[PDB]
Amino acid sequence: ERPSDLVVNRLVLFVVKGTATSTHNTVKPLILLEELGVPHDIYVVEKVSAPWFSEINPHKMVPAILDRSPDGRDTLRAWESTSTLMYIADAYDKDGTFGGRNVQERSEINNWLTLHTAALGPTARYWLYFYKLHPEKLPKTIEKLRSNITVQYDILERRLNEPGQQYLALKDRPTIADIATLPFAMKSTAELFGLEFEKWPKLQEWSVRMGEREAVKRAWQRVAGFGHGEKEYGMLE
Amino acid sequence: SERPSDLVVNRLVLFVVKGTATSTHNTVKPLILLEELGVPHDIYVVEKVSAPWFSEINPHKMVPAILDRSPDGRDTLRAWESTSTLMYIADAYDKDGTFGGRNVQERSEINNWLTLHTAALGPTARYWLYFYKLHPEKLPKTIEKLRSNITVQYDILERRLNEPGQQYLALKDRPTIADIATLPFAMKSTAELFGLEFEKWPKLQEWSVRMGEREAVKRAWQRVAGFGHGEKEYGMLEA
Repeated sequence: ERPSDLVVNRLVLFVVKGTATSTHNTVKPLILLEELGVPHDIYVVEKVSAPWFSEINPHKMVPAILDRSPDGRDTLRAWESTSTLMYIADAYDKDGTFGGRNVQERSEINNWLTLHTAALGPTARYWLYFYKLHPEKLPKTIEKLRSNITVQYDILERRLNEPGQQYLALKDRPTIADIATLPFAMKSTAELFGLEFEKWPKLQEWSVRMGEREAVKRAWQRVAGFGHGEKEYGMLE
Repeated sequence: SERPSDLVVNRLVLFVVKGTATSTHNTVKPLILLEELGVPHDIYVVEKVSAPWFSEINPHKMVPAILDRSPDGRDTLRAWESTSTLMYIADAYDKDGTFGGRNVQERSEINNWLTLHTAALGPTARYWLYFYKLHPEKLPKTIEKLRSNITVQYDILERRLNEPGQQYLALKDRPTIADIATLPFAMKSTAELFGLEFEKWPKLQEWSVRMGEREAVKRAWQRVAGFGHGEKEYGMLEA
């Protein structure tokens, strides 16, 4: 049931129409693609409920990836934003600049990547659901989720207060752990949650340091635009 | 913070708590992989996860956690979050990628199904359990929505295991860290806790039995239940 314009000649990143609250997961793989200069296409999904899309991601959410296998004879897929970061690092980051160069680096990268994937990420996702999408309003649930966000900010703040710890996983450079965390740990997102981001100064300084990277600027610029160009849905450009 | 005198890192040390019906569903995950690969390891039964010395290992103040020697033996490494403990054991000890994946194609699907548990199943189960038992007030509308999300997640796993020759979640041929991560939240006992009839997902049930029949899985479940009930209640157990 695949749309006619869906072809996989290179990495295809699946996104939706760009809004303030539709881009915080899709921007993650886009940042890493921009950091590594990976050739890729953008596919704007009209309906994530469409049967053809569930064959790619059974969880029926963006981001998702279709790409050629290393030998180029088969197609493979990545879904869940953390999984898209793990795939891009595996396939395209051969020097381990963002994925980690050894067991030691990867131990810490996986600690802070998994902490985001298991705690802040899902908590932020449930907060957004109950705050906007759920038919009924449940303030007690929304407040508890907001409370849990501040606990995760406290953990990140502690880490970034350790001597010479410029980034979450490694002291020297940002990794897929930092890319996964940034969209749910920046001033704009903090303000959406109704939090004063200045209460976590080292986390705020970290979010600014990440935001000054050219690949991060390019990612935020592009993700906002998807679906608002001459072509509303389907394969862009 | 000073570590307890009996905490030394001569090999992989897995941090657990005293074995109970409600304390083992995460700690069993790394233990299953350690048993599958025959990795040499010690067991440390943590009395108080609130202890400052333990927060220096895992800032999230939960088990499982790991301390281990670096490959070269110069440094001490750490792994925390159960999914991260599986990643670390696979990286350090699974040289043939028997559970970690042998190529980019295998690892793509392993990381999909692993992360589905880490990001969706695990947090949904944790929030259900929190609102059902731990939260001072009962919020049945929240609990019912989380229970609903569990059935959708069971539907996804069932769909995958209905695909021709798909015997395991990630790979057709063998179980991986994806299967190990998922098993405790997709088995009959857990389904009954959620108030669900597990027979509604027959291929998922068949998969849970297939995983449960593995010798390493049997050994893991026995050992996690026993920790802290031997000759030593807390601290480094004597293998």
